[PDB]
Amino acid sequence: TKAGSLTIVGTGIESIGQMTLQALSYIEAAAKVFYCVIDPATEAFILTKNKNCVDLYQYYDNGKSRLNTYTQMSELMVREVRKGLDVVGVFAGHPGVFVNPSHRALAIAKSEGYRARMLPGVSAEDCLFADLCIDPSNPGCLTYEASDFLIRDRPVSIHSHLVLFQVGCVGIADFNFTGFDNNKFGVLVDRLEQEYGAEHPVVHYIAAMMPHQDPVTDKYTVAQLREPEIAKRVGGVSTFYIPPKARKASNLDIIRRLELLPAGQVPDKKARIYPANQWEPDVPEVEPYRPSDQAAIAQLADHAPPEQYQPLATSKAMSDVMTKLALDPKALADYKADHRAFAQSVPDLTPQERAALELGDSWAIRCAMKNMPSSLLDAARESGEEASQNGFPWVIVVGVI
Amino acid sequence: TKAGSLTIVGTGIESIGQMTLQALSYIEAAAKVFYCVIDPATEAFILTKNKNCVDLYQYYDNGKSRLNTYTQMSELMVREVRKGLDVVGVFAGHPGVFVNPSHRALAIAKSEGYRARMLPGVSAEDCLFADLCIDPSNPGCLTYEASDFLIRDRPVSIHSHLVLFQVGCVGIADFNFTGFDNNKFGVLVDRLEQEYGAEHPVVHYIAAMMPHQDPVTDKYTVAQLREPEIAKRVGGVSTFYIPPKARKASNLDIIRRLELLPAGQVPDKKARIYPANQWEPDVPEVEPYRPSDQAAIAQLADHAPPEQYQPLATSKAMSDVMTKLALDPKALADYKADHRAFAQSVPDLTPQERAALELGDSWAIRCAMKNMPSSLLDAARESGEEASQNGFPWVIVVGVIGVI
Ligand SMILES: C[S@@+](CC[C@H](N)C(=O)[O-])C[C@H]1O[C@@H](n2cnc3c(N)ncnc32)[C@H](O)[C@@H]1O
Ligand SMILES: C[S@@+](CC[C@H](N)C(=O)[O-])C[C@H]1O[C@@H](n2cnc3c(N)ncnc32)[C@H](O)[C@@H]1O
Repeated sequence: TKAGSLTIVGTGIESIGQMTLQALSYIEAAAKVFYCVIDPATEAFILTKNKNCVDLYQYYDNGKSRLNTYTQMSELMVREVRKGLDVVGVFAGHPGVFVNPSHRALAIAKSEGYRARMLPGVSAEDCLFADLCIDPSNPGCLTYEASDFLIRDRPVSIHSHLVLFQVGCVGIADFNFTGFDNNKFGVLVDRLEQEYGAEHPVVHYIAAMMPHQDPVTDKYTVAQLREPEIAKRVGGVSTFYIPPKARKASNLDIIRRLELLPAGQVPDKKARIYPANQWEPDVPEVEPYRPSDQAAIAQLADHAPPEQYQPLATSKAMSDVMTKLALDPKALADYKADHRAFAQSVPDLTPQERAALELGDSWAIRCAMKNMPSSLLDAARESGEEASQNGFPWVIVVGVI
Repeated sequence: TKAGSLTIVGTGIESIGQMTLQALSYIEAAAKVFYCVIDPATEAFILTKNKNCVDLYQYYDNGKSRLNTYTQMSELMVREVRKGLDVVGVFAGHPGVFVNPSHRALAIAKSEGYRARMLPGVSAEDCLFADLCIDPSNPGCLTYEASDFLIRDRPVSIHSHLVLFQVGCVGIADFNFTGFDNNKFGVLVDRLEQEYGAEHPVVHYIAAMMPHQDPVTDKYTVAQLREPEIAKRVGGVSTFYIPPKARKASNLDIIRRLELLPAGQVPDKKARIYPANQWEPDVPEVEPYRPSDQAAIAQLADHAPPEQYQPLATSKAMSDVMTKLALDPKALADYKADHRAFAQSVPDLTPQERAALELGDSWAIRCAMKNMPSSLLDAARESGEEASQNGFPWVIVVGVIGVI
């Protein structure tokens, strides 16, 4: 309903490959691209994909306040939005994770009535989970900016994951082309010593930024971070992962109210699902092949799909259109403008496929692309009111479930 | 050296478009693909990219324990790894975020001496930050699985973001094709009432799973979650976001030790950097264009890049090879095996480009791809240290920083 749009997208952390297909598609479709990325291969890639790019990094300077820079970056984007253009902003990682100017620009554009969207990307924390072989679900995850962690005295949980961004320049972090002096690093180490003890592990993590490099996953004690040669390794792309120090016990009241007792008691609080977190101090070895695991594996020989399983049964024409809607922003905009008129223009759809697309309905799309068996709908009819998507994947964190 | 590998990748949350370029490239290059995705368009897309796919979802069944299913899913992948094949596992979102079988399979493969890697993807939490317009950095973020949150009595912080996954089946969540019965949801609501009060907002979040659908971003009070017509909207793809109830003050000792002085007038604890979190209750309106913002904008007219700014200055041949290494897993494997032989096979590189690639050094690559000015290297050489990457982007969360 008004000309002009702002879409902010991420590149991910590792050069080129961690960009999403949709982020690429918006970069190619844009009238104007504004980017801020440290990696030159990623910068070069972006410039091959759009003819009208501006490097936002040129608005930093020595002794020029970051906030003034962020104001300038956002204003450069919003000015093009105001002139009626489809503008794309590009930042490293996930563009809304530990980033100032993306949020500012989107809020401004939205407040003046323009279309404004952030697209998610792969963050440094996403990379951390992948490279350290941890899951934030087990046993929960606290994530802070290191200076904020200190200044606001943010609480830690010794029973959960802790991730600290921006450990490489605690306190004042004035822009400087020839680098930070992390002269207040000891204030962070002090806090870590108070919370965890001098012998507790801290993992220095740096995701590889090129496809070929290995990640830095260096474990140190809190005490070792005081050594000058170790402290010097922590720079502007360093993140700290602090593993839990202990395992939290279960709450008897909740166990009862959730009916997890079979007139009997749960797994011991250290009776872990394989694999254990390898960074956790004094982590005991967990057996991957218990008798129950071996029995489950034995059943694979006799396995067939359950009668309620819904095999995919689609067509080239339908997969092509669903792919086009995900990868062509213009096609998506058109479809959202008028489901019918779009659905009518698509070649080679069956009547069901056309109808489902026209209708705007997840269930219709599912039926069009999956063979739904009688035993599923008979069970969905005999119990309840109407059928929908069910049978969800689900992480088990507590041993009982 | 040992034959066989396992790479586990994500699809992201929204159909197709949230898969990474590298996830796609590994799916295409794999000898065998094992996938577990709910979205049929994503399943169809995967099947068009590799000829040898297996749907892991078929190993679920009614009243069959999920742990047994996960054991089976892992074992199917690891069997093909032990046979010396390049195997790819595909799960929704980020394949290591709230997922059991990926971690099991990788840990087994790795313990038996096979190459094993997880590639990150876009999670439902990444989607949540983007759709709710929040930054986990401001003012920190706590993330839990809902049943674990309750059973282990995990702490909340009323001053930070809280994100809860799997709110649609609190407690026993046995597999059922016709869906969960969320009859213990009240146990979660009681906990939220105790921690936050009955009138505090909870945001029911469901990311759009078709490119065209819109996100669900519905704000309710904790009390409203007890209404049957509201509680029934919560399902298997629901996540809750609970915004902070208050702003935390600064610590005077830390202010001093970090030298964020003088006078005793740091920014007030509610003096926010624009924009404010719109979900936070009684959030005061923040001014986007303060006098200093207007002055910064006035300087745009006379702006030129500083002396130390490094323009990109590369070639078609160099951007091509760097792109190939990011997008072609075979090409990358060759390059890592022998930098020199790979770099000498590459057509049309200049001597420096060739040389930088032979070395495998971030800094050599940067010099080959950017024009480094004298002002920058004269500053590095005056220090007595070789130049490296500096001038990092940095989020400002504490308002005192940025005022200095
Ligand atoms: C201003 S933030 C930007 C984060 C980015 N938007 C993201 O999605 O992660 C900079 C901080 O992110 C983290 N970071 C950036 N690159 C990284 C890397 N290669 N490895 C580990 N952490 C990184 C560090 O904590 C760094 O100080
Ligand atoms: C087994 S987990 C898997 C998460 C996935 N690996 C990821 O990266 O987010 C399932 C939970 O993820 C969250 N989730 C999955 N799809 C979602 C969506 N479309 N919107 C919001 N949350 C979602 C919900 O909390 C759901 O209960």
